[PDB]
Amino acid sequence: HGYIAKPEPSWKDKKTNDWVVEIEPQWKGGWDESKGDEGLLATFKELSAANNYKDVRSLMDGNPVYGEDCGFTDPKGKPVAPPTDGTATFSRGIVHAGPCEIWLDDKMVLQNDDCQSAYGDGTQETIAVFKPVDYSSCASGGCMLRFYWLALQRLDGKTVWQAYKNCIPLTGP
Amino acid sequence: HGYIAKPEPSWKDKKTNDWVVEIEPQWKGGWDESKGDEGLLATFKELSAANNYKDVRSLMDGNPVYGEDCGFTDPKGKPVAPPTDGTATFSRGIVHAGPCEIWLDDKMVLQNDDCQSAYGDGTQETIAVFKPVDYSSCASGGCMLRFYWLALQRLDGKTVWQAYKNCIPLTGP
Ligand SMILES: [Cu+2]
Ligand SMILES: [Cu+2]
Repeated sequence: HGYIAKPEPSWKDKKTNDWVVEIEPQWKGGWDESKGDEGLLATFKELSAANNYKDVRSLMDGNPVYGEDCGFTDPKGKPVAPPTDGTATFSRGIVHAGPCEIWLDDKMVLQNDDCQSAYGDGTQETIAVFKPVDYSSCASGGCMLRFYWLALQRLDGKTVWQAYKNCIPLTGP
Repeated sequence: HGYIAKPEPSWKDKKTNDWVVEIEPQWKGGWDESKGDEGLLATFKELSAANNYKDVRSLMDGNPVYGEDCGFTDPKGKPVAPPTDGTATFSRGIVHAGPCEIWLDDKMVLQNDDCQSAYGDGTQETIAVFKPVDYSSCASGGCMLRFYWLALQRLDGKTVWQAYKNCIPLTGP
């Protein structure tokens, strides 16, 4: 659960930290065998190479199983100035395994195969900070930050994928 | 397949009738279970209201799943004078169902839910003519015409959406 809090998104309705969708793993495999995050991430790594995976954005964009574009955030909201310290900040700590990435228009500016282990300490209470994030490519006149996170979890023995997506319009830098 | 031929477009590379993207339907539905172009249009109409649809431009602009702005046409191409007869002419007949629209800068000057039935006869050989089109709003010093068409078709039983986009720079009246 969670959303990018800085820079600050607008909301189609109200603020929520919920996932866009929660679905069965879209690639057949031994997901349910894993007792913990290490196993899930290993399965993801192998099965993604079996399924022509590139990145989370290429996986989700254009496929309605992953739910609506931009999730609960509003791409048409008033654009905000990005942070000046080369970061983005999450609304909470990252407590699920799985890959995440930040895009500024068509440029991927941050990516990790396991955002949980890279940007927080795995607890909810320590706020996750994404870094480095270079906003310098943001077109004058403005650009769209997009966050994508595919959380992998085994929920009482049954593995699910959750898709988290934010769109956050920025002013040019 | 096709492009607005009058007024005359310029091309990033070479003239092409092709679609910008071909994607699965972006709204989950009974596309494949319906019959004929009429079934595609009735599904589109009903799912439109489920998915907050306004118009084709609003669907496509700012969403990379619908591919690059202006498609294969060049917005930095040669400015051309608009037709004097209150029409735009396509490069061929229109042989796929679905909505299309013409814009002059931020003004929508023509929209139809099914360009196939409104502007041609369903065959490639009867040149489609869009009408009525009023070019009188074109700023002195120029405007940009934009054409948007979301084609709906079944390809060996599997429904796809295709995006066609043109931009054509016009001289001012
Ligand atoms: Cu969660
Ligand atoms: Cu075609």
